[PDB]
Amino acid sequence: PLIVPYNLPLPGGVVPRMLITILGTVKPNANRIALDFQRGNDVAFHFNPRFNENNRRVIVCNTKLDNNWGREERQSVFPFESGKPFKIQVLVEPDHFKVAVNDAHLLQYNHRVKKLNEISKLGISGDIDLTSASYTMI
Ligand SMILES: CO[C@@H]1[C@@H](n2cc(-c3cc(F)c(F)c(F)c3)nn2)[C@@H](O)[C@@H](CO)O[C@H]1C(=O)N(c1cc(Cl)cc(Cl)c1)[C@H]1CCCC[C@@H]1O
Repeated sequence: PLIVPYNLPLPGGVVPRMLITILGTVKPNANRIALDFQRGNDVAFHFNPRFNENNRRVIVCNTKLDNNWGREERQSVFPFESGKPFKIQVLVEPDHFKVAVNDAHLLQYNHRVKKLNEISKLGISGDIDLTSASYTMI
């Protein structure tokens, strides 16, 4: 177990077939979670569960380039619950990031940042108890 916020290095960046697993528990009164796949100051992929945006639960995904957020991709399917243990898996594929939560497919996010081998850090933040963050190649 680790204290959030936490940076996981991705040395040499990411590559297709790399599977990143984040295990934790959502805090009881959670408002937000974020994963930030970083290329320097750019965020190639921001994955952001919001537990109370205008009293709805939503997943927001985006990219930050030159310190500016781009066009959001939103999903209403919301597999997290306050207080419960979760597993987020991010599978890097040639054209997208694929996300599964608790072994169920959630979403795809097309690569906007093309330099996968420069996406060299994963920041983990928000209302969680972080158990582990690791990766392997499938
Ligand atoms: C709060 O800002 C968020 C960003 N955001 C979150 C976090 C964060 C930090 C943590 F430490 C953490 F633990 C955590 F879980 C999340 N950091 N940064 C991204 O989450 C971004 C992702 O697009 O959104 C921002 C956003 O809230 N807006 C927005 C604003 C602009 Cl300037 C530009 C666009 Cl494009 C959006 C909203 C505007 C009003 C209509 C809705 C819109 O969604």
